[PDB]
Amino acid sequence: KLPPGWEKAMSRSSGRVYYFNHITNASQWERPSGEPARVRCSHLLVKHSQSRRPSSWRQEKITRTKEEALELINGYIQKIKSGEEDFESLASQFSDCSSAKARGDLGAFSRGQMQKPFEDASFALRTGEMSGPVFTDSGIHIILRTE
Ligand SMILES: CN1CCN(C)C1=O
Ligand SMILES: [Cl-]
Repeated sequence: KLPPGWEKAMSRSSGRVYYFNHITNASQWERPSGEPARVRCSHLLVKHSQSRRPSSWRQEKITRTKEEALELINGYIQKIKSGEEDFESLASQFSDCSSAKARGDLGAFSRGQMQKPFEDASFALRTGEMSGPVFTDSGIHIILRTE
């Protein structure tokens, strides 16, 4: 029927159908279009008090709750999708990962090297696509597949 992971849904506020992917947490109005050994990705990470290491270059002690970290992630997605901000600008300014200094770029990788939810989401994205909120033991991610 549809590419790996997609299903049909119905909007509560409008009644119009849309499409949702349960591996990447992406959602969109348009019908999805149409595996390699390696992919290249960038990300933006927001940590919280239950993160495996609750600290980062922005903050020596990270105290925000998990629910608060999800609201921040949701707001960044809104501004990227409306075009008010670029994915690379927000990651340089607000990502709790050391890769912030490289506009979020993590380089290329294979199956076996990253935390499993991040890996499954990275390899189900198409080239140029962005994920929704993805959860690991580091925190909450937005993923952009560049190659
Ligand atoms: C093991 N790593 C490095 C960065 N990332 C998202 C991981 O899961
Ligand atoms: Cl592709």
